[PDB]
Amino acid sequence: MRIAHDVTELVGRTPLVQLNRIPQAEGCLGRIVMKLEGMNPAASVKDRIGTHMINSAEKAGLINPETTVLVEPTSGNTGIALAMTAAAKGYRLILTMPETMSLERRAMLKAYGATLELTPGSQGMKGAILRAQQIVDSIPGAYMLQQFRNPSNPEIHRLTTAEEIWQDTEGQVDFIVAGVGTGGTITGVAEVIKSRKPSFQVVAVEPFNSPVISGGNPGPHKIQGIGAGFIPEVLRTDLIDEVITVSDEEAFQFGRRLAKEEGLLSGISSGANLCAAIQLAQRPENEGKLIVVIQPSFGERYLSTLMFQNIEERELTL
Amino acid sequence: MRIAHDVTELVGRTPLVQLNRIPQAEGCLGRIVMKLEGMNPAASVKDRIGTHMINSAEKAGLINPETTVLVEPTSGNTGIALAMTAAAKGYRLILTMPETMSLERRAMLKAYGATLELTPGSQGMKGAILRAQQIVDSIPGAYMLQQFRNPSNPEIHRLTTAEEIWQDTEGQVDFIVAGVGTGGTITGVAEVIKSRKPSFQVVAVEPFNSPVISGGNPGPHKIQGIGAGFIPEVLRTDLIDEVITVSDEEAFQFGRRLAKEEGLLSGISSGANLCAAIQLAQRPENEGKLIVVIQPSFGERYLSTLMFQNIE
Ligand SMILES: *Cc1c(COP(=O)(O)O)cnc(C)c1O
Ligand SMILES: *Cc1c(COP(=O)(O)O)cnc(C)c1O
Repeated sequence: MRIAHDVTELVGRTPLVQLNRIPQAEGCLGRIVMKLEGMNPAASVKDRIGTHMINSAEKAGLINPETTVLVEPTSGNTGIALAMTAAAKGYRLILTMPETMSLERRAMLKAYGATLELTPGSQGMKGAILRAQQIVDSIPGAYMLQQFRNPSNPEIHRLTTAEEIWQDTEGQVDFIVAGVGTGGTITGVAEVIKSRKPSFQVVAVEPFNSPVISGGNPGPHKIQGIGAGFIPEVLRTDLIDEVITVSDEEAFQFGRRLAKEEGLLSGISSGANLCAAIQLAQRPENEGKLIVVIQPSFGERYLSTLMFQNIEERELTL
Repeated sequence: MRIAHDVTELVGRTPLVQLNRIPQAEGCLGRIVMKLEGMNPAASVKDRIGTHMINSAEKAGLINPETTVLVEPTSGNTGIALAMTAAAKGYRLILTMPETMSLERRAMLKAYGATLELTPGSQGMKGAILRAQQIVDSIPGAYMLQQFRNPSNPEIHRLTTAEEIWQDTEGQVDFIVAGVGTGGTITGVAEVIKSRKPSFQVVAVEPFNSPVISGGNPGPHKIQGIGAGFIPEVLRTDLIDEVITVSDEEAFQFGRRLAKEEGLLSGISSGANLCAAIQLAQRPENEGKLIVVIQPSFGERYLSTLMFQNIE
């Protein structure tokens, strides 16, 4: 009988889909397909690390539902993934965040029964991290996921994401194009596929306004999900063949085009990923080559984010 | 290579998941599992009919993306599904709705590039239907999908939803519990499975203040997605064994419990479905029986619509 024990067994195994209009309109020579991480149970790639970081820590005997309080600073999708996972497996979870985070995302975390603690909006993610550290020190048995440093983050991408790409393309994949958040996705795929296919190339994506992997300064940008303004510990920097930078407006416009010309409602990072993949596919040396690009999230979350953001902007003017 | 041509090929094939806390805490004797329609590409059961109603019409040679303007009087998940399908297959799509529609669902429809035609609030759904008819009659080749009347609606559920339930339970399924919106889901499942297993039982769900299938009067309610205030043409009332009515607050509460106790963020109609399933599963005669419950949508959409009306 095909009945899952709980929702955490339903993450990953996401499909590939070809693009029928955008690459053609852009005169692409390479072949672009999208991996739909938006089709995870809670609609983002995170679901893979939300589940595995906890599974890994359980399997190692570090954590237990009856005793361990989970803690993590997070203003993005990892919080949602952890909240779902914790509710499914019976964990108490505390998430810390800046007050600036969308009300929609706060309601999402609370809906899953996560405990929220807000931190000053000016202190950014830095205040959230410091507060998260206190809470772990305050609670015996407590455990910090540390998504940017946790080895089980790239591990799950090695074990699942990479194998799905390898199998579904039957070894034909020539490129991965992936925006870097924690860097877990691109790293796991790079580690596995480069070891089987040395010709396989790895293309990282980051905001133009925060071009840190390219060697520039960190900065404010609007590509939610990528570009944390430092180089994450879990990122295998040695495996990256190229970084492409994408403006906020490019990322947004290609997101609009994915929705309207392909029927793929996606977050802004999907638009960033595609933008970079388009440039890559236009290069003559890449004709006939198979480019896998990640859609990190379904776009409905981002849409309500933009809606609440617009409401707040109009009431804060003058 | 295992690569879909487009997103419409990624619809359905949704998983079953067991519940580990709610039925146990309610002293259930039957076994409850949820079918997660929230895992469709645009996060609702609708994706099946949005795609298939268009697909069926193409194979009948009635429509073509190059010439056909699609039209439907809908504000809800069907609109979203049709908009995704139209965008994926290259169709122009016009959706009509009263001007009293939630901006989140309007925003979603525009995100997919659907054309929206708003109708007066005073006219309700009837005004949207009438305007949709006028648009159709005005445009040569234009085609209305008519979700409540279209036979391809129950068809897709016969061909996919029912087969997935049958196969995934290896024929062991004893009950389907599903709220009725168009009634396509419950009808398609009933038709196929009752044919294969006469003992199999069909339990419909409707709102307490609109108990129309039970034989009552249409009224207002908060269970989004079900209870349209009439019996749809596509619903096969003859195949239903029992109707359970659920209140707004019961549906909402069980929705909350799905989120917090199972990690299954679901719409309010999932809460209503589960509520009915719990009562069913508490009956001694149903001990050990396998109850399949529809989760019609992922709950992010509904949570979002709630918050915007808390500002409106
Ligand atoms: C996590 C995430 C990324 C990047 O994924 P990593 O594995 O963390 O590099 C991109 N976009 C969105 C929306 C995300 O949630
Ligand atoms: C469609 C829908 C239902 C009922 O499905 P039908 O097949 O139309 O009966 C229930 N809830 C929600 C949220 C829906 O979108």
